Amino acid sequence: IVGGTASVRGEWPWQVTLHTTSPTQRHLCGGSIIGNQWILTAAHCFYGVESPKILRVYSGILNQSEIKEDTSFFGVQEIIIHDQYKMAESGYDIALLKLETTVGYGDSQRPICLPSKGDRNVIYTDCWVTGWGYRKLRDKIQNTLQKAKIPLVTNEECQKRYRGHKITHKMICAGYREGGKDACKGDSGGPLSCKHNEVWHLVGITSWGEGCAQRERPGVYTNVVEYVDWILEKTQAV
Ligand SMILES: COC(=O)Nc1ccc(-c2cc([C@H](C[C@H]3CCCN(C(C)=O)C3)NC(=O)/C=C/c3cc(Cl)ccc3-n3cnnn3)nnc2Cl)cc1
Repeated sequence: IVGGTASVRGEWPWQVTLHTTSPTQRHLCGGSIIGNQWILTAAHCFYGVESPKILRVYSGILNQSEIKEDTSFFGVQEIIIHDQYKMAESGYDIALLKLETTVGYGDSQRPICLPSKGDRNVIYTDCWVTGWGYRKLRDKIQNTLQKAKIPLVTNEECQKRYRGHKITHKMICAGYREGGKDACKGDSGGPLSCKHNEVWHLVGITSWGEGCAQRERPGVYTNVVEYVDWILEKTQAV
């Protein structure tokens, strides 16, 4: 996160840190708890991930230093990638992780609500991007979960900023015209959380951008409201 501040413990209980154990264990991506055995993340996170057996999901974490050999985690049973996913820049950058065990909800870990299909028209005024990512292009993973309030940007305005790309309605952009606050390397997969009528909604999944927090270069997120039925299809399967 560029131009963000340290989070307080329990501020974002749906945020998880997805680790890989191959070749050595490290933070790979962010993710959001959306159900008791479901993590919603970005499909691009699994480039060269051949098996869910090398994945570890840590919930209820503020600081990466809370994670040692003896810290409990959730194993991943299945990685579900959207069928139309090719690359982050083309959209469909969404995936579900089906956990091996059930998440017990509490003050440190609980699910975030998906946006309402009816709320496709509502304008979110209080949106925050979170993660343990870099605070500039050439940096390292941050120990403390960072947060940054960012304004949403219209599709038309985002399309102007990304000449050469096709900014679809399955993407949602966020950023300041002057830059300074954004997601960066290590934040992808994580949430773009918007508070509307005292309830937080998972409005976006951190996906891509040209550099980090550059002026007139909004961050590009998967527009979660457009995948609610896809999510239900995979999580409510008979
Ligand atoms: C000790 O542990 C560690 O150091 N762990 C560690 C783990 C992963 C990384 C990491 C992650 C990423 C991921 C994609 C990759 C995610 C993992 C899988 N993958 C590939 C290519 O293997 C894609 N992208 C973002 O996080 C956000 C993009 C982004 C998003 C927005 Cl909205 C705006 C601007 C953005 N950006 C523009 N330019 N930069 N950002 N990219 N590079 C690196 Cl090196 C670095 C360190």
